[PDB]
Order: sequence, then structure tokens, then C-alpha cells
Amino acid sequence: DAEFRHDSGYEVHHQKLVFFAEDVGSNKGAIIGLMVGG
Amino acid sequence: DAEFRHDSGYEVHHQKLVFFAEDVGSNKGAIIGLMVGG
Amino acid sequence: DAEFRHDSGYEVHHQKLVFFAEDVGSNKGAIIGLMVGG
Amino acid sequence: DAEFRHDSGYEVHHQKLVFFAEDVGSNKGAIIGLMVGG
Amino acid sequence: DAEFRHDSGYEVHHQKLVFFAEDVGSNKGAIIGLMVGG
Amino acid sequence: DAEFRHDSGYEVHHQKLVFFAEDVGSNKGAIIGLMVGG
Amino acid sequence: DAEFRHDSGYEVHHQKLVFFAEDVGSNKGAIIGLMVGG
Amino acid sequence: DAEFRHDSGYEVHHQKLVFFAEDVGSNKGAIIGLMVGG
Amino acid sequence: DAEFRHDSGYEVHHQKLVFFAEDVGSNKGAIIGLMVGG
Amino acid sequence: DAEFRHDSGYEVHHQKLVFFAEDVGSNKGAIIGLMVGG
Amino acid sequence: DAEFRHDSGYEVHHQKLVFFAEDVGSNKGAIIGLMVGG
Amino acid sequence: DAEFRHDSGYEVHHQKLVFFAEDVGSNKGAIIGLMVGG
Repeated sequence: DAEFRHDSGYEVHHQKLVFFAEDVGSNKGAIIGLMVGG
Repeated sequence: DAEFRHDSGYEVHHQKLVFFAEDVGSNKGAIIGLMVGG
Repeated sequence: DAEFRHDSGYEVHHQKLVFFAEDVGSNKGAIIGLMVGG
Repeated sequence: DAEFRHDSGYEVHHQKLVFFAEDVGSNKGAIIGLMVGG
Repeated sequence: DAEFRHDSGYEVHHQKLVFFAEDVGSNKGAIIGLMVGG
Repeated sequence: DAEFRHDSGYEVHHQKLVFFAEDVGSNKGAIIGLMVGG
Repeated sequence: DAEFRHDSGYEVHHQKLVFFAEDVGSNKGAIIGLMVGG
Repeated sequence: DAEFRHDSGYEVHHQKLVFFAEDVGSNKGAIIGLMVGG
Repeated sequence: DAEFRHDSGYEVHHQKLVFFAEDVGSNKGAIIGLMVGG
Repeated sequence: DAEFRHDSGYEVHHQKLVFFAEDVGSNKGAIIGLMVGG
Repeated sequence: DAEFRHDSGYEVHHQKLVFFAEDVGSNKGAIIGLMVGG
Repeated sequence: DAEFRHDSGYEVHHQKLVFFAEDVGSNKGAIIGLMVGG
């Protein structure tokens, strides 16, 4: 799960970036190419 | 699950970006190509 | 599930982008190509 | 573009799966959330 | 582009899986959240 | 681009898996969250 | 119950305030949110 | 119960304040959020 | 209960304040958040 | 301002109390008995 | 301001109390009995 | 300001109390009985 929050007060600027990310180009907890005999 | 929130106060700027993301190009918890004999 | 919220106060700007996303190009919790003998 | 082909000769089996896929949960070459001032 | 091909000769087996995939949970060459002032 | 090929001769087996994949959970050549002032 | 009384004799002044109050923003002897099983 | 009384004799002044108060922002003898099983 | 009384004789002054108060921001003898099993 | 929320899942009980309150017997931000000469 | 939240999962009990409160018998930020000569 | 949160998982009990409070019988940031000559 993800809980993202951003709260702004008094801000003066030319440029501002806020970047919040969890899974970007990811295979978390994945099973890929499994073989079981029985 | 995802809970995203953004609250603005007093903001003065030329440019501002807020980017919130969870699963971008992802296969979280996926099973791909599994083989079971019995 | 997703719960997205954005609240604006006092904002003055040339450009502003708010981008909220959960599953973009994703196969979360998917089963693809599974084979079971019995 | 896709050019998928499968030819079977002499095959004997309990189970056989052939899985050919392209762009499964994808946004290839897509523009999402773009802003140009002029 | 994809050019997928499979040819079977003399094959005998309990289970056989052939899995050919391209761009599974992908955003290849995508533009997401871009801002240009002019 | 992908050029995937598999040719079977004389094969006898309990289980056989052939897994060919490209760009699985990937953002190759993608632009995410870019800002240019002018 | 309230018994408020003010008697003026010989008084000379720019400003005079007499403030008599009882139960201002009060919940005296109140039952709020009570639960009895039997 | 309140018994408030003020008697003025010979008084000369720029400013005079008499402030008599009882139970200002109070919950005297109140039951809030009580639970009894039986 | 309150019994507040003020009597003025011969008084001459720039400023005079008489402040009589009882239970200002108080929860005297209150029950808050009580639980009994039986 | 007040933002109150309660969400129930799987609940089994003899008795349950949820009590949410902000201003109970309160004079928040109040002016009482002010005197200004000019 | 107040932001109160309660979320229930799997709960089994004889008795449960949740009590959330901010200003109970309070005079926060109040001016009471002020005198200014000019 | 106050931000109160309670999240329940797997709970089994005879009795449970959660009590969250900020200002109970309080005069935070209050001015009471001030006198200024000018």
C-alpha cells in the first residue's frame, strides 16, 4: 500500500518539482518461469 | 491500495509540478509462465 | 482501491500540473500462462 | 505490427501451451499529461 | 514490431510451454507529465 | 523490435519450458516528470 | 437559578462595564452518549 | 446557583470593570461517553 | 454555588478591575470515557 | 473546520461506542468583556 | 481544525470504546476581561 | 490543529478503550484580567 501527502504553506519560487513514486519499472513479488515436477 | 492527497496554501510561482504514482510499468504480484506437473 | 483528493487555496502561477496515477502500464495480481497437470 | 506463426509436426503430449503476446498492459509511444505554454 | 515463429518436429512430452512476449507491463518511448514554458 | 524463433528436432521429456521475453516491467526510453522553463 | 442585582449610588466615569454571567458555553449536569445494556 | 450583587457608593474614575462569572467553558457534573454492560 | 458581592465606598482612580470567577475552563466532577463490564 | 470519518469492516461485539467531538462546552476565539478607551 | 478518522478491520469483543476529542471545557485563544486606557 | 487516526487489524478482546484528547479543562493561549494604562 502507499499513502502519499503534500501540504503547501507559503511558497515563492521560479520552479518547483515534487516527485513521489513507489514501483517504477518493477516486478516486486512476481514469479516468472517456475517449473515443478509434481 | 493508494491514498493520495495534496493541499495548497499560498503559492506563487512560474512553474510547479506535483507527480504522485504507484505502479508505472510494473507486474507486482503477478505469476507469469508457471508449470506444475500435478 | 484509490482515494485521490486535491484542495486549492491561494494560487498564482504561469503553469501548474498535478498528476495522480495508480496503475499505468501494469499487470498487478495477474496470472498469465499457467499450466497445471491435475 | 505482428507476424505470429506456429506449425505443428508430429507431437504427442498430455498438455501443450503456446503463448505469443505483444503489448499486454502497455502504453507504448503514448503522450499522457503534456502542457505547452505556446 | 514482432516476428514470432515456432515449428515443432518430433516431440513427445508430459508438459511443454512456449512463452514469447514483448512489452508486458511497459511504457516504452512514452511521455508522461511533461511541461514546457514556451 | 523482436525476432523470436524456436525449432524443435527430436525431443523427449517430462517437462520443457522455453521463455523468451523483452521489456517485462520496463520504461525504456521514457520521459517522466520533465519541466523546461523556456 | 440566578439572583443578579446592581444598585448605583453617585458614580461619575468615562466608561463603566458591569458583566454578570452564568453558564456561558456550558453543559452542566448533561448526559451525552450514554449506553446501558439492560 | 448564583447570587451576584454589586452596590456603588461614591466612585469617580476613567474606567471601571466588574466581572462576575460562573461556569465559563465548563462541563461540571456531566456524563460523556459512558458504557455499562448490564 | 457562588455568592459574589462587591460594595464600593469612596474610591477615586484611573482604572479599577474586579474579577470574580469560578470554573473557567473546568470539568469538575465529570465522568468522561468510563466502561463497566457488568 | 472538522472532517470526521468512520469506516466499518468485519465487526462482532456486544457493545461498541465511537465518540468524535471538537468543541464541547467551549468559548474558542471569543472576546468577552473588553473595554477600550478610544 | 480537526481531522478525525477511524477504520475497522476484523474486530471481535465484548465492549469497545473509541473517544476522540479536541476542546472539552476549554477557552482556547479567548480574551476575557481586558481593559485598555486608550 | 489536531489530526487523530486509529486503524484496526485483527483484534480479539473482552474490553478495549482508545482515548485521544488535546484540550480538556484548558485555557491555552488565553488572556484573562489584563489592564493597560494607555
